[PDB]
Amino acid sequence: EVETFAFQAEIAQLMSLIINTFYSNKEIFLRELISNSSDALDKIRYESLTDPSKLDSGKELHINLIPNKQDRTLTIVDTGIGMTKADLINNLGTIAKSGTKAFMEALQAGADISMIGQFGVGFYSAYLVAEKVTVITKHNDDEQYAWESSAGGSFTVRTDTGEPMGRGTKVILHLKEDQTEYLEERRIKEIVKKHSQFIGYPITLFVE
Ligand SMILES: CN1CCc2c3c(n(-c4ccc(C(N)=O)cc4)c2C1)CC(C)(C)CC3=O
Repeated sequence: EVETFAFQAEIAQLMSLIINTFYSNKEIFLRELISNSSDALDKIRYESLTDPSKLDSGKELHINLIPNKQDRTLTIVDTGIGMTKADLINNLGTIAKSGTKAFMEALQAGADISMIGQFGVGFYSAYLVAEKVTVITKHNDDEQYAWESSAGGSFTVRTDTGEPMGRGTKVILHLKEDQTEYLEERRIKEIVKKHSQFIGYPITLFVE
């Protein structure tokens, strides 16, 4: 079964601002998603120091970037801590409400969209380049789920039927028609070098 939910009003407002504002510096979406992955990998790494069995679902801590021109998707995969159903429906949304209000206030005060990560809502920068975002995730304490939203004020959550991940998150960006530059190897390498050169986990850019 597919469950449909309404985003918190502030989040729906944040997504409309990201989709409708004229802002050419869209490339920052990739550093924001890699930062989310890096924070999830730091979390499972730290948890594993007091409970080694937390790595039974996979010892490798890494990030993969996978472009697919046929499907017009850019996927960011990590073997981080993952997210539970509670994280997907409620917990992260609650945390995001306070950051969204502060970010929207900073934008009115003169800040720019690139500062989104300082408010802990950088995941939503995915909507600068994607018309739809699908998030597949598996946390050690829960089942594999698929979250999805094309904005418009709602999102869906379902148990995932696809290939089992072990542990971690996959963020699938269904790119907008005019944002296919983010499927090009040289363009992705350039962005990772500029904004994500010191991430402490191997970043592998897959080729087509
Ligand atoms: C600090 N941020 C707060 C808000 C937030 C959100 C989402 N993440 C999020 C995205 C990816 C990962 C990851 N790669 O493990 C973790 C959290 C975050 C993190 C996704 C989500 C689909 C649950 C939506 C969301 O609000």
